[PDB]
Amino acid sequence: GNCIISSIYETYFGHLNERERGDMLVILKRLLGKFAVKYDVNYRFIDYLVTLDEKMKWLECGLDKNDYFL
Repeated sequence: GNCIISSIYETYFGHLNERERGDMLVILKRLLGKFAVKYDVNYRFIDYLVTLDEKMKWLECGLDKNDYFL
C-alpha cells in the first residue's frame, strides 16, 4: 500500500493545490479500500524516503519549514 501511495505521491502531486491534493489522496485511498489493498491513513513519504541527515543538509542550503516545499 505504501509503495502505490509513494508512486502516486512522487508522480501525480507536483502541480496540485493542497485542498485538491488531499481530496485526491482520500479518493485514491477510498478506491484502495474498494479494491481491498492494505494501506494505512497516516503514511508520509518523508517517513519512508527522506532521512534526517539529508533533511538537515537541505534545510541548511536555503529551504523553509513548509511541508509543501519539502
